[PDB]
Amino acid sequence: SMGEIESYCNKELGPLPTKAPTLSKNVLDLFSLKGKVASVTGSSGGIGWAVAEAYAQAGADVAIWYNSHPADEKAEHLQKTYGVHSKAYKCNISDPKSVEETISQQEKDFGTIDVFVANAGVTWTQGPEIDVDNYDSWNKIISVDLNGVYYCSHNIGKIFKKNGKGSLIITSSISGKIVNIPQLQAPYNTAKAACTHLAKSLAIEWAPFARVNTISPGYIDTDITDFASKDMKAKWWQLTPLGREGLTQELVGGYLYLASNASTFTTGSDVVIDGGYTCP
Amino acid sequence: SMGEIESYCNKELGPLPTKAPTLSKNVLDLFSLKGKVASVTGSSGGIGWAVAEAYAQAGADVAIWYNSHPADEKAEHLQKTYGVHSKAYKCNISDPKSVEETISQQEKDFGTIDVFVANAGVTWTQGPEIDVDNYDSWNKIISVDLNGVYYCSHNIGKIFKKNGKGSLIITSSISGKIVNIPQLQAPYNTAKAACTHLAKSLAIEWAPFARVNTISPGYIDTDITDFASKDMKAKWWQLTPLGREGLTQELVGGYLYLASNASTFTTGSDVVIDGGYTCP
Amino acid sequence: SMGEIESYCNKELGPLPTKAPTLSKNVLDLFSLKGKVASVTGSSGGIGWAVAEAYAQAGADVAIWYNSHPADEKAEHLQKTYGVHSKAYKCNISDPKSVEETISQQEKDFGTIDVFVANAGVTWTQGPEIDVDNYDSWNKIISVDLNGVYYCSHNIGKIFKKNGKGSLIITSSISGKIVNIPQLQAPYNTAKAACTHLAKSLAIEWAPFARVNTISPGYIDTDITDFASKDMKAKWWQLTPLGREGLTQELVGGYLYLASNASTFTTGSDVVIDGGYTCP
Amino acid sequence: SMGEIESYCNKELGPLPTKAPTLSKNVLDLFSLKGKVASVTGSSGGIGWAVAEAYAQAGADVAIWYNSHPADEKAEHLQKTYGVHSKAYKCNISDPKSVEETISQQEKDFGTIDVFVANAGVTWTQGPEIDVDNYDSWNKIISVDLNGVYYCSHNIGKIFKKNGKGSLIITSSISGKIVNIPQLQAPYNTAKAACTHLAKSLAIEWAPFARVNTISPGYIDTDITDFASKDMKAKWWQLTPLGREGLTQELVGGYLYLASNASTFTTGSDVVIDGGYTCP
Ligand SMILES: NC(=O)C1=CN([C@@H]2O[C@H](COP(=O)(O)OP(=O)(O)OC[C@H]3O[C@@H](n4cnc5c(N)ncnc54)[C@H](OP(=O)(O)O)[C@@H]3O)[C@@H](O)[C@H]2O)C=CC1
Ligand SMILES: NC(=O)C1=CN([C@@H]2O[C@H](COP(=O)(O)OP(=O)(O)OC[C@H]3O[C@@H](n4cnc5c(N)ncnc54)[C@H](OP(=O)(O)O)[C@@H]3O)[C@@H](O)[C@H]2O)C=CC1
Ligand SMILES: NC(=O)C1=CN([C@@H]2O[C@H](COP(=O)(O)OP(=O)(O)OC[C@H]3O[C@@H](n4cnc5c(N)ncnc54)[C@H](OP(=O)(O)O)[C@@H]3O)[C@@H](O)[C@H]2O)C=CC1
Ligand SMILES: NC(=O)C1=CN([C@@H]2O[C@H](COP(=O)(O)OP(=O)(O)OC[C@H]3O[C@@H](n4cnc5c(N)ncnc54)[C@H](OP(=O)(O)O)[C@@H]3O)[C@@H](O)[C@H]2O)C=CC1
Repeated sequence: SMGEIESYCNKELGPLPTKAPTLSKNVLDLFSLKGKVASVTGSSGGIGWAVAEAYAQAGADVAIWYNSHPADEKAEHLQKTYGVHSKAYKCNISDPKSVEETISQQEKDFGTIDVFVANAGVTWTQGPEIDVDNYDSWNKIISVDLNGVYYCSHNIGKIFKKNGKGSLIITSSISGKIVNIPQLQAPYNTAKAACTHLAKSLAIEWAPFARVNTISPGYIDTDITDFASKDMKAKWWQLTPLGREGLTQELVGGYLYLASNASTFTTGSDVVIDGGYTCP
Repeated sequence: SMGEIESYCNKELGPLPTKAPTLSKNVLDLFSLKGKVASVTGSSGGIGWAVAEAYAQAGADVAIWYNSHPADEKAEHLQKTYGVHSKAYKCNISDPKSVEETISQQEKDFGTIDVFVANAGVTWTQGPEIDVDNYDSWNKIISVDLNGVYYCSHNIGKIFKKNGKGSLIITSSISGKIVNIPQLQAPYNTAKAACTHLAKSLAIEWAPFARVNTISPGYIDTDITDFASKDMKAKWWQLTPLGREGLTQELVGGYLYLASNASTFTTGSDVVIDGGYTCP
Repeated sequence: SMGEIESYCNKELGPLPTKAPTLSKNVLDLFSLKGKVASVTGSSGGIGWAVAEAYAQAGADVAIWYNSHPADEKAEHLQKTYGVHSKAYKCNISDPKSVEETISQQEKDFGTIDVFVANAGVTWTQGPEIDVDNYDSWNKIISVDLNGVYYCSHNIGKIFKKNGKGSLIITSSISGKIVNIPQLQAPYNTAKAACTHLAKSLAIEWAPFARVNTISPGYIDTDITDFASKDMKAKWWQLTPLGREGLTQELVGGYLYLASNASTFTTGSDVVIDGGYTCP
Repeated sequence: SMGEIESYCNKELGPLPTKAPTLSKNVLDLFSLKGKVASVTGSSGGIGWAVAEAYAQAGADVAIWYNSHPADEKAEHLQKTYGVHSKAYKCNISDPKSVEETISQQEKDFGTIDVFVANAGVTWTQGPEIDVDNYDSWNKIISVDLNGVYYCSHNIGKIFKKNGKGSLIITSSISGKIVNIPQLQAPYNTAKAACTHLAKSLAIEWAPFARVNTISPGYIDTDITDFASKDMKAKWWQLTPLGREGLTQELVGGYLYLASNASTFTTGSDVVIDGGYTCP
């Protein structure tokens, strides 16, 4: 440590400045995932399936994840339609040994993992916490929506570090930045705020070998909000600047942006896709 | 619900607008805690003891909490020095039954609780997470620094709702807004970001009967940072606009502001006390 | 520059660490303004008058400012009621020469200025900008609500630097963080966001000799919102977690917190007093 | 307004919910600008030229803007290399009549404008403001970096409203979120914070007919930072989690994301591209 500029963030970067990547000079080539492997949790569900198919369209091999709804059909659909390799894996994301085994098997099956999306999650549907005295509900939210994200993150970081490259995207929510109304869901908001700032924290720790970012969707038309009444959804619309819920196909551009070489200087960022909801 | 303005936030507010409290005409009297009971977790430690003593100086009865460092002498010091009632209580904040029993016993011993400070916490000192396997350290941080805060909140909210009044303050950190460097501590930062947004979420849910806010300190000269080498602290000072660490006496004004009638329109807020650290 | 820790923020701090202030060990003494001089712009108006009187109650001499409504009566009320020195000054805050002359005269009249509140401001009342083609309205908002704040700031910083001490508070708004609805007021929101981050920027530049912070009120019952219809105010109430507008007397605790020795480690912070409005 | 869900944000949306657009089934086609016209201010300079060329690569006709550095050869380069229409225009962005005339002439020359990037800007290089008297430098920053951005926005909004579609991107900066060190530049930071919140405010006002977003770059290797000594840049690198400055090619993916149908539910958002700078 003489004659070196040492990072205040992370000395594993080595002597500063680090070298910039060599990129295509054409912007469209930056979004290609040809030659890359993506792994997407919760891809039996609405957002995860849309992201999985978009990544296959961009050229990636795709590992699909499910728990209570088998998705082998879905992996086979990607193989037949786009000619990529795709396989589906069953895993309860709450079980850290299962997450480790699943990610290790995917590395064997596909050779490596270049892009990881920690997307699986569940809602809180029980109203104000003051009336919920059984902590099982709190524990469930924290276990699936925070611990499960961390188990995925801890395991994939080791692969990214071994290979010297990677992009991790965590699906957070506008709930990590604001307090949803009129449905009261403090435990879910808490878990999502934790996810957003876990991502920023890992962006510093992993900077020598990977990027880490969040996508924070607003209200998207999937089954996850099927608990909402029609008067509840109407109030969401009234408070959304664009005046509606979004579709899953309006998220896939952002997931591909973060996954690909279009975003090689983007890390620790929270890409909000919410029709303006967090602005008013 | 005809001819009433209903809240989009919490319809338990009743017909809108709600009504403001009467307040002392002298600004200094707004800060008084005469006639009030405060309960401060982690008040065998640095910040918690300073807050407990400040609250006694402002006239409050004070319940003190400890775990590994018995604090009966601190409670006796408050009685002898300020003439308030004080008693110290042992509780592992990770144990939800013990938290419930301790808060119930304090309500019975003191009659009520008007002000609650969820302040107890532990640091992460293991360095970058990628090398910290099995999940015992992660679980310890989440258990004490998030679950313990939620156990306290769930229980005190019931007392505030029964009484129709209360102020809850959660000690978060600048680590809830930024990523500390060079000491890498993703799990701690994650827990504190969760704390900050749990407070905002509870501010909506408890609005008919209580206010909820956080204090986010920067680097304060206590023991929680004694893992810090001379060169690590020097870097903190270089990045702090005021050029130094803070004293616990520089926090107590903000804890008194939030606890008292000085802040009756303040809820869901994060009062940052950090020498400017989060600005660069 | 050998054998000194030099700040990365501001080398005028001198060798690090800077020295902590010597404070009272009693929390209530920290809020005293005895022996100090405060100057409050817009103190013919609602918020500024409440703050001026609170500072006099805390022991400060107070310089009052007006433009279209003379406030000599108000200064005399402070002298007769609290026994402090108080004088009122006429100044169009849009005129930089007038601001400089006013602040220079106050320094002569009172000896020094210890606390400055840049509070004067006007609303935008003309609806969506797309239909306002005369830039006079934009220029007015920027001139009074941003340039005027900067003219005050630039002048008072020179006094604070000469004396080595000072606290500057800028009245911003929740409009600096969110987008008000349903009244569309982009130019005012823009000016207030500028004020909030001007304060953070000056906190770094002035750190050797002064603190700089904002108060960001939510909806407060003053004349400034008298353009609002009753259906407009009802929607504000529906979106405010506490369910109502605030009173000016619910702000004065925060202004005294920031003005006094209760906040000597607080700089570059934005103290939000909004009934929770910015949370949902 | 009976039997219609009215917006609380902008009742010009009409009865809610609004309806989503049809989108290409292939994610890569979402990023195409074939058939579209883009207008990019400051595209004689570093970032602006990179964005203009990227938009031509994606198929757009491009209007180029310059002030002191004539750029007809850049426009001819886009025509010869990509087969798009391109023309360069001279305009002092501080002059509102000239901005209006330039945007009107581009609408006539190209037929319409679909994508507008308000990117032109100048730095503050005077150091701490306290020593910079008279207000000419402050006025220059506000005039170019805020007023000029507003003049562009006011005019293009009229075209977007007439056509019922459009995407406006404002180039802000990390300086809109944090306070740069060690180079002290409060007026620039103030202008960029204003830009970021002007964009959010316009996102609500323009929601029936356009999206509005910002790109906030960190330190990018262009000429705008040539005032920077070797030791100043070294400190920037030490505080940047990725350990380096970014390339303009690392920004164009984000500008294409926001300009195109990849982001039809994205409005009021701030896409930060900073190597992690705003996270510590
Ligand atoms: N839709 C929206 O409005 C928003 C959603 N989000 C987030 O988006 C992500 C996807 O949610 P979305 O697609 O909307 O809802 P879905 O319910 O459609 O998808 C949920 C997914 O999570 C998986 N999952 C649930 N629990 C577990 C578990 N214990 N172990 C493993 N996988 C599990 C499900 O797998 P299976 O069905 O096979 O059990 C399914 O694939 C979630 O993190 C959600 O919080 C964030 C913001 C807004
Ligand atoms: N720079 C700083 O000092 C900063 C601190 N903070 C936060 O401030 C709060 C106080 O920390 P500080 O006073 O600095 O550190 P201390 O270590 O001095 O105080 C720690 C306190 O937490 C209590 N505690 C620890 N574990 C448990 C447990 N399992 N159950 C119950 N109580 C427990 C300790 O009790 P005992 O000693 O009796 O076991 C002690 O009272 C913490 O939340 C910390 O994260 C935030 C920002 C900055
Ligand atoms: N009330 C609210 O809901 C909120 C208000 N604010 C901010 O609070 C501050 C005070 O506003 P408030 O008290 O509510 O409204 P008032 O209209 O009651 O007070 C306005 C004050 O500004 C002064 N002023 C206006 N223009 C000028 C000028 N050109 N030169 C000098 N002084 C001038 C007026 O002086 P005179 O009357 O003598 O001309 C008056 O003292 C403003 O910055 C406002 O933006 C922020 C958030 C919420
Ligand atoms: N690190 C960086 O480079 C960062 C830059 N930014 C922002 O990016 C944008 C581009 O800056 P960059 O490309 O880096 O710097 P350049 O100096 O390379 O580009 C400056 C551009 O602004 C134009 N311009 C300057 N003054 C005027 C004016 N009065 N009227 C019209 N056009 C004008 C110049 O035109 P001409 O040369 O023809 O006069 C040139 O096209 C700016 O808004 C800057 O604040 C934000 C974050 C980081």
